[PDB]
Amino acid sequence: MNHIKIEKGKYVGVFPDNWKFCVGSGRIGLALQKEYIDALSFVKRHIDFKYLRAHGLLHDDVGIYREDIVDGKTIPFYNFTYIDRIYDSFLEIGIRPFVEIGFMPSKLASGDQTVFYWRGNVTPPKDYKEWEKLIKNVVKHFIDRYGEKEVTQWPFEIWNEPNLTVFWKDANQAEYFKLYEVTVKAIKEVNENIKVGGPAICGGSDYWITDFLNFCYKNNVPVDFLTRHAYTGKPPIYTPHFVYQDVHPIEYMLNEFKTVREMVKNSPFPNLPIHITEFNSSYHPLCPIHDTPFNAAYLARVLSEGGDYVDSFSYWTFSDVFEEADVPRSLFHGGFGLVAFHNIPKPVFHMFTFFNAMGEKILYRDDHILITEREDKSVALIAWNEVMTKEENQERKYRIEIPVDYKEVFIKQKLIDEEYGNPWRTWIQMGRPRFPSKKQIETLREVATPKVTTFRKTVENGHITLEFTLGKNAVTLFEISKVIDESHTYIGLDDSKIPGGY
Amino acid sequence: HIKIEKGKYVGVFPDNWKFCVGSGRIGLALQKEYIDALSFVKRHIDFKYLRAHGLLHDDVGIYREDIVDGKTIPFYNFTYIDRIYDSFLEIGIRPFVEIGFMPSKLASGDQTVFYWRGNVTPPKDYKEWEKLIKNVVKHFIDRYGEKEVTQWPFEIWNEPNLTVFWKDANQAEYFKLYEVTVKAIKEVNENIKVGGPAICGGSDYWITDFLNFCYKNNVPVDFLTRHAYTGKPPIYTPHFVYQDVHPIEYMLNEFKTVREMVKNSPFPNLPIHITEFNSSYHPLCPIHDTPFNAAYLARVLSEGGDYVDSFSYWTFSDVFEEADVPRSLFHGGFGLVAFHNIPKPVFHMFTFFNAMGEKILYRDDHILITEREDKSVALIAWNEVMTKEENQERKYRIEIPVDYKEVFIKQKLIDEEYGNPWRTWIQMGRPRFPSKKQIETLREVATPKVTTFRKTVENGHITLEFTLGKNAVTLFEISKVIDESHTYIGLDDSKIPGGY
Repeated sequence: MNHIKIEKGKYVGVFPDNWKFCVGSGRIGLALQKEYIDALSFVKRHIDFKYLRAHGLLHDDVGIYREDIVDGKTIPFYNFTYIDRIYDSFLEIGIRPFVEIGFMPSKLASGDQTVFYWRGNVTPPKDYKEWEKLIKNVVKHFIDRYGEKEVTQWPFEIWNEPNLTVFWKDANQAEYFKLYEVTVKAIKEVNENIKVGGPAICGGSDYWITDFLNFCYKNNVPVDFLTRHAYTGKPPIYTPHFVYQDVHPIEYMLNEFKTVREMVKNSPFPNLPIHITEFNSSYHPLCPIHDTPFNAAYLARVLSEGGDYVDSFSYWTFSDVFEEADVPRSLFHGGFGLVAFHNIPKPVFHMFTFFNAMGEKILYRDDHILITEREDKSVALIAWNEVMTKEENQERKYRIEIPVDYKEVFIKQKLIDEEYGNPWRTWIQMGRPRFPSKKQIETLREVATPKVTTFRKTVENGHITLEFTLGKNAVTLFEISKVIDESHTYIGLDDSKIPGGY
Repeated sequence: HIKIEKGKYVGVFPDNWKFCVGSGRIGLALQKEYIDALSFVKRHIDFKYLRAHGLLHDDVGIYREDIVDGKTIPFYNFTYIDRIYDSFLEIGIRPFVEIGFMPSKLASGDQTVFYWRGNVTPPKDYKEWEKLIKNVVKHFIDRYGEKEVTQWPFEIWNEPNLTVFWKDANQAEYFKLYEVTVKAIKEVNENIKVGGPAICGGSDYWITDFLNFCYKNNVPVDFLTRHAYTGKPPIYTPHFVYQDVHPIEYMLNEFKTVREMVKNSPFPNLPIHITEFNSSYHPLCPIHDTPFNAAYLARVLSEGGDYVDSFSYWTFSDVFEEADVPRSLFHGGFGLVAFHNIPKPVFHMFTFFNAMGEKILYRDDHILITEREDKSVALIAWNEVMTKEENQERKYRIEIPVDYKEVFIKQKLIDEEYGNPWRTWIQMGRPRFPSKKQIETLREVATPKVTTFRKTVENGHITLEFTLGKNAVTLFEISKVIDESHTYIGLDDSKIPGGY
């Protein structure tokens, strides 16, 4: 089935690089961890993410805000020891922070409500002039250490998911806007070329956008971009060890992108860049779907088309280095990361690297395949087949007619499915060891690769036809390119003369 | 002042000084900075063991609890500690396992210690704590094997004689905790050497109390542990802790009376492990950054090995959090190494002791001369100076017999002028959060002054004259030359432009 004839030198739209603009992370204090940095370098040797997005810049483990007690007065102290190391580490690797202002330092808090295992305080500041004092010092300290030309390339989003009460006392919307205003004017006081935005809402309360954008237009409050999150997980069941969840079809998320894009088109700021600062299928740090070939195939379409509606959409997260639900208890555990501990890539990691092959000129695209032309001649395509139900329809066949100007064609294929690059399975086979040995870790590394296959096709009537079939939860990548045979420059080349039947 | 000797020895310089080093909480071992530092140290000082608090702290998260139906069953999460002891072994160093503190879920009370809120109470249910220790030990053998883990010493708790580290300082209760813990470990593998009680100075009755308690009934003990500082009662400050200090002879004699106590105790050959030692005992005391502390502490490396099997400098680096997060590059943290792998003077003092052979030619309060198996000579001299109103310079004239005709001398000097990044940091403005180019300047100067000399040898001996400045340490290495110039035919430096 699925027949596709690509017409010689004809294009529909363009493939942008928005898909690699930013990733997500465990809280910024975890960037101190060797494992964190080892994983971040590994990712960055394979995907050129430009920005890194993480909670907890002002948590008390990074220890920025503290108080000194002179006489009877208390005085602010701004400790940059940890944040200097962390942001130094990023820039050395080549990734800037997408800065997320939050949460609230314990000694500025108004209440005792805290989210997560590491108890980030989510009450507003008990003194907004103290709050403004802290933001200002942080911002100019950044300018001093790193230079204005660089910090002006860092975006700042104000808080995280204020539409939820577990992320902002009473989900209070009047208060969030006051928090946003105090913060962004502090920032723009220090340098008004620094780009700010928000309101970083979860899905479900999209009216917050309209209220938020109206609030800014009304009261002359800067906003330079919009943010929101987007998961597809249906109500979960819990477990001391797991959170289990079903997910809407991937269409559901893409629909949200288009929806919020049109929401800002009817804003007073019809060109707000949109940054989807968090996206995944399931939204829990302990839900095993993140480990699965399914999740690669299910998210694949987001990379293929999400850039049509939003300027960025960052996958949460780049690594299982994470702590919102206590220290992971097993190598595979449901964590959000593209990479499990020991720099073991999950299916979804490889799916990301597949999109490195796409040129900008799109030859063809539908719900389950993208076909691009590179600037150099070449054609490259990615196809996916996510199968949600054990019922459903398990396989997907393609024949693709591809016109080529050359007589001799080289084809490379990379494939991941339940059989190839799925170390979760090999792990289950191992006995689901919670704390495996070096030798076990290394066999998992051996199998967490794509299957790579190469073909020579000497082509008929000026066109190649690719025939392949995707099994369940597979993603694949083909690169097609011109061969310049050099076998004639080998005088006396005869493979028949080599023992082995050749 | 004036020293001479001939072919004869006075003692043996053991490698005890390299035995173990202190560290921040093992939780901190996950930090890239920590591992970057431990690698840099271990590139220069072959330390064998590492001692740290916090093995059961909840940052590293070993002890957790799950609720099935109604009950609570334990859960032991090894993710972090596996990563940590993995990196230790990869670096080439093993842990002095210090059992502590108490996991919050197992704790009987509310009292904590440090910025990082380690619980200091006993277990609500000692049978549960027996479960915890044995499971952790078994996992260690499952992961690393018997032959390895049995090379790991186990120390129980830390400074129980103080209330801060063990509520009420209940010596009776601590004895109980020690008993349950020790034969748990031993039930898993009895060849695991265990010990205690890791108290600090000023309560040495605990020693033979503890020591006799273990002779009296059951309880096996394979070594003794104690800490050794010299800080006088301290002034406090929201940024600093300032302490004066007894002379170094204080703790060096504290070592000796502790050896005596065990020479007279039920275990006359009990090994002794000073698991912490420094001058001042606070993480925010600038003394640790100074040339003084290097010269003040040299003598512990010279003689302490004659009384104790080990004495671990608390700590190898400034990666520390007991007094919250350091607020300035130099802040008086304990570490041999400051952030960015910038060596403090004390570090260079440690690397000087690599040069010593085992055969001591001469030794006193302020020098140590040795011969190395290739029959070459080297010495370390120090000059600590506690006061402005003191003798400051300290002078040396040494005559050395040498069999050979041509000699080569290399000297490594550190004092207030050389190898002293603290001082350059003051010149720069005491920058709390230094730029990169400030860090690279600190590294350029945070190295000993190195100077070489060549001399012909007359009447089978040489003479070394040199003056230590205030708070100085220096190293001399004396070596045979085999001149090869005769084999350079046509050689003549005088034909080189440059007045040569």
